[PDB]
Amino acid sequence: FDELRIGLATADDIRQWSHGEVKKPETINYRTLKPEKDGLFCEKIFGPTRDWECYCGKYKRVRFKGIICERCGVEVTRAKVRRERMGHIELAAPVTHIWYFKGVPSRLGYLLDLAPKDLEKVIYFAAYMITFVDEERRTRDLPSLEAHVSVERQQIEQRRDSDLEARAKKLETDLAELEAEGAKADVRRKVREGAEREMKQLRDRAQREIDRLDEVWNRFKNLKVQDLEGDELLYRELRDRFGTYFDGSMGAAALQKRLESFDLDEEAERLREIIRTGKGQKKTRALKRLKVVSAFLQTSNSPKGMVLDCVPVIPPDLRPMVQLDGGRFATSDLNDLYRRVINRNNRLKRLLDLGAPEIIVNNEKRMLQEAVDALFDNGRRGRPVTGPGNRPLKSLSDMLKGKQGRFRQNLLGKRVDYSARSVIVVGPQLKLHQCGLPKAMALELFKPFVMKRLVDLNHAQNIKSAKRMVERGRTVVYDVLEEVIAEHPVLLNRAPTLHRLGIQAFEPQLVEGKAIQIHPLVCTAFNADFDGDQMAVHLPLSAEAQAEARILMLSSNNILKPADGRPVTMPTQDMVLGLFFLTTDSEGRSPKGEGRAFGSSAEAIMAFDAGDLTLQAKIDIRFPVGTIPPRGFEPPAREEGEPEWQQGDTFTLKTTLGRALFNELLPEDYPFVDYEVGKKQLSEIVNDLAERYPKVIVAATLDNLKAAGFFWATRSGVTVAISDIVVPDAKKEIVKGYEGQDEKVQKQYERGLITKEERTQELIAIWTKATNEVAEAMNDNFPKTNPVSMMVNSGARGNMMQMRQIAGMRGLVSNAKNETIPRPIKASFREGLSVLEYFISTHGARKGLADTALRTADSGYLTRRLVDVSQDVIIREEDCGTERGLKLPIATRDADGTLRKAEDVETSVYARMLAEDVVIDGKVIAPANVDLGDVLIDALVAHGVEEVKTRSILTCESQVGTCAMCYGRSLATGKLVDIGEAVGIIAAQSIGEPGTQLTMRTFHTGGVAGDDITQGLPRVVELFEARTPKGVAPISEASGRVRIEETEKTKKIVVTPDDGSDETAFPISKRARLLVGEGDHVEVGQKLTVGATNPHDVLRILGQRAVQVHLVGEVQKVYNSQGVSIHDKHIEIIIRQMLRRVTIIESGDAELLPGELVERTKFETENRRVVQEGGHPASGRPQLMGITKASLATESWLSAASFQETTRVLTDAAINAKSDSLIGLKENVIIGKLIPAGTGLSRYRNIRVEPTEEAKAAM
DNA sequence: GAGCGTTCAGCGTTCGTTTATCTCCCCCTGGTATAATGGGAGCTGTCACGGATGCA
DNA sequence: TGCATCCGTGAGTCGAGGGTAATAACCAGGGGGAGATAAACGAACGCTGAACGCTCC
Ligand SMILES: [Mg+2]
Ligand SMILES: [Zn+2]
Ligand SMILES: [Zn+2]
Repeated sequence: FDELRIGLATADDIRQWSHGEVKKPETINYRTLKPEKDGLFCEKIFGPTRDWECYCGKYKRVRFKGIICERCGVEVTRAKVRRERMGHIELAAPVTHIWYFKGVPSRLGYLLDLAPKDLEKVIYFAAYMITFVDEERRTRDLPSLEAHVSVERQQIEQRRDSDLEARAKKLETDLAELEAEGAKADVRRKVREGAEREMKQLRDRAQREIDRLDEVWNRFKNLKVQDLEGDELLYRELRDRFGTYFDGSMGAAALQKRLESFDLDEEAERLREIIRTGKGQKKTRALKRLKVVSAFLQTSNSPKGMVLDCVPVIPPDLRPMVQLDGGRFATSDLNDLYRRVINRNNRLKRLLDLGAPEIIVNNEKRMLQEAVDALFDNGRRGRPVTGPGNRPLKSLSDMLKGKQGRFRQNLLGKRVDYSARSVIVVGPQLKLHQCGLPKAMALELFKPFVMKRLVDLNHAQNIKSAKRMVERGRTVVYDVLEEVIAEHPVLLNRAPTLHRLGIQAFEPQLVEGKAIQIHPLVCTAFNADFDGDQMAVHLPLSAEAQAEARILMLSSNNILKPADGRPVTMPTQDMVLGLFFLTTDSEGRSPKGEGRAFGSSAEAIMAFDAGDLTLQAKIDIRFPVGTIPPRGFEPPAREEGEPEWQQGDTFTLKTTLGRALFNELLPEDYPFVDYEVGKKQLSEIVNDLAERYPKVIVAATLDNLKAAGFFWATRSGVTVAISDIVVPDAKKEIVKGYEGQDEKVQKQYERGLITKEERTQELIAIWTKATNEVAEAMNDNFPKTNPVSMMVNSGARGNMMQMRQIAGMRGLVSNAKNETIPRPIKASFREGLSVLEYFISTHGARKGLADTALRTADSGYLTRRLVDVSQDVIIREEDCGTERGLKLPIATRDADGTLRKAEDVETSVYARMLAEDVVIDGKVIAPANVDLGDVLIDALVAHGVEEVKTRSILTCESQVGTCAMCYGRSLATGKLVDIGEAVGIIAAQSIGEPGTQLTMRTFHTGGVAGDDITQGLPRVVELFEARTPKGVAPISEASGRVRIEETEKTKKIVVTPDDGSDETAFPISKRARLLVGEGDHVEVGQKLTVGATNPHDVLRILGQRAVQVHLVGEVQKVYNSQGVSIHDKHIEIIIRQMLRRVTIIESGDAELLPGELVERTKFETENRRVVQEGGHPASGRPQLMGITKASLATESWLSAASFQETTRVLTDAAINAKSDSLIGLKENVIIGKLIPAGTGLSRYRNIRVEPTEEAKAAM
């Protein structure tokens, strides 16, 4: 397995594969149910239906295999061969592949200079083509053919003379005869009028005969090849009057002749000349055409593969005529489609054999061509072959396409054995690395292991007897089962699996019932609540696989989210509420026994048990040896004339008993914490522990926090009641005052002084102010000790506006299609809405449910496309060779006489390693090649340096993937990233995981469309696809004087650049709403108006570094608007992938095509060779292209095919004949090989293990 | 030797065998002699994006 | 050269489950495999005892 070469299969190649030929539409005898002879399913060609049995019944036995029975010709072998062996159909008349024509023009290519409308006419028997002309003959014998037409021309003139003479005589005779009789007044005039009408008809006929004769002669003189000829009658006149000079034909046979006579090298030369000297769209037509035709000359394969002579047939097992229970049958649709082409081909042979006309044979050839088209791609032309009428028939390409196609349903994602499923429940008594596994569930998973142990322990005699024992479920099995599951991990998994913490290994543990017990800390990583949520269970089998589940995927080595290095295994609903009550100051209750001194922390618990002391009360408490005091307590000490070291001996401390209890959970070396804990400070110490302490201590401490948190949440006494939710007393008055304020506007609208649209905007603003005022009144009313406020202030769950609409008024509600009602909701859910208030509220509620389902769909699509472009980024080098970094602002917005750090320093500059040292006083503070952390960043801001240059993923110069140093330290582990990690897949998941969480839109459009640029997930998708924004704001090229022209038709902005350079004229919309002053200076980087900057022009003018800054900054503001935090390295990896290619312009010396994407590294190599060759280098300019476009233009056709396009990529790969080297990730999942990422690397997988000599010496 | 005692023997003597004849329905093909001479028929509304393809 | 049009592609995740319709119709001939009765050999038996030995008077 080294390369998956693909190309065009020629006619001889198809015959070579075949082990026979299908000659009938027969499938199976209706009575015996056995395959027929020389039809579909035939055993002579495909293989024997039963193992080693032939068709006639001779040679049934297994002995004489590998022979051919002389009776029926069946070769005895295994029945499985039917899945491999394939046949072929011979076609009487050639047909043309539906793929290579009838598609996009990058695959058909205009290889013959014919329009698709032209092709439709010729191959479907509606117009002729002149496949060949004897242009030399025509010149040599020209006077003879000229002599024949000239004498032929004479005859019409002689005939015209006589008919006209008779016409002249006829007019003279009838007028004269009538006038002698004189029967009426005007006999001569009426008949002469009739007579001249007859002359006109004869004269008109004379025009038809001469002009038709003229028309047939002039088509001779334009008898160039590939000339379509629409009029069938005219062709017959050409053909009958003269043969042996022009050769004409119809259909796919004509095309085959044209490709035979093609001289493709000369066509390429003339196409190159047009590219060398051409203008307008004429150059582009030659440019696209060059792409297809050049591929044919370089490749050995001939173009004749377009027109197939023999149709291969799928092996019978892949299109099964399976018996169905109940005596019915089940057949695959390929049989029906294969039946039609066999039927129509067979009839064509009959029609050709006897003498038949052209009309009848053409219709059969037309139907044969249509039948083959339906087989390869049903529905690419007209109506599909519906068969039963209820549904389109499946087709060859239909199996290779879409979400349900072979690629995306049976090669990337398969169903698996040794797997299970069940609902999940919460078990608090578990440890972090433990899960409950139901008895019955585990028994069916571990059935092979239980059977092996049952035999060894002699409870079961043999393998079949062991099988029977477990199926019955005898008592002995359960004892054996607990023995075998121990120390054997199982991989839990929830269904959406957005990010890599979706799959986590656990140590199983048997539990009765039928629901998987799970650990409450790990819920948010799975995103699992306990409404009802089935979770799949997989079992790792081999020694390598289960080793991976213990080390890599365990649930205790995954404390930190890889997105931003934030804790994920301390959720907050109950635990955080408990700890908040436990560590809070007095006055939360009656602080009994406060302001006293206690002998030891034990004695305080004694006082608490008696009830004198309370848990939340300030007290003086002593402290045993070894407990570190606060960091600010280290300089001060007790009063003594001697030096003292209070850091690890006795010390009193002003605190509360609860804080003393809480600290005992933390490890002994940890300094004391004396403040109320909340949620933010709680997350901090878990993050602090993960940095400075080993992994085992972090996992153990969380369990202590879980137990203490749950215990005190019970004792905290949070509840809900009708008297707990207290409505603001002031509220009623506040609402009435606004109503009176409102009503004057209503009054002054009745008199017509204000338009309704202006009134709606002014009322919404008035109501919005009202909601804030009643919120403030309510916030003041509530006491800090009540339940509802306590569980929001603590950060447990909920938000302020949610609490507002339970007690205070809900406020304005968004009407359908983003409008506001003028009459907001005045009642609270406690007070109970009215009927009409409830109806209007539904408009927003249902819309939110429908929209949320859509955002999941789009976020899933965004993640999938991101993964393709972001793969092939693997850490494959310890350290890069280079010095180029990126300059980031550590500190900004510094008020006068003080230094203020940057607001987003964590996501931006943390966990990066300095490209070069930093000197401010002439001395290095932070040396180079040191990753930045809390301590180092503090050093730099204290000394006052305002920027830093950190090495980063963009400027990495690694020939394969990215080095470890440029990526900097990872975030899920807090150490330098390991070699072989797949940073690419990690980055894609991190961007896509909070996509569902975004859900942001303009609150109200205001009645204007286009003023507000795309927000949220559409904006993210727009940024990553390189799409020009909906609201586009132009960019200044350089300095100069700018001014505005307010033309009536449309607005306009014209800027006169300084230094005499060429004028530049910018257009704008009529509602431009610009902001720059008139006749004033402009700079290079500013944007002229409000909107969203176009990423392409920022690349064009500013530079590659600037567009990197722009893209990372733009997408981050979407995320930071909500509250999610993604470290900039994750963004940077994807943006690195977009800038990789380069667009070549003026491709004279590089010798490849102009104006197509080419990767940067190949461009550099080709230029280096050409200057070595003496030729001047070809230029290139950087080009940014979307994640979709970047993914498709990859070297590996197999990975590209497994992406969105599965026809175009297959079609052009066949033309280009691209051998797929199998290096990569997606394509190594298709074949079943080991992915080059992590343990699959050459370096990690090839190691060897031997003991030491001292180990052998002992035993 | 008497009288009967075991056991090859080759030889008949038809019965053993498999192997040769010979009589029968599904299955395929061909043929009807007034005159008869261009389909029914099922649709249709997502959404954005882009690039080919037509045409003023 | 620009503007107008249509065509192709993609659009989440795991759960639950099995059947679809309609019009000249016949002798007439005749082939071709699928099931029904006498001839070639050798093996059970068959009396043929005959031809050998095994004990007994
Ligand atoms: Mg749920
Ligand atoms: Zn056979
Ligand atoms: Zn590097």
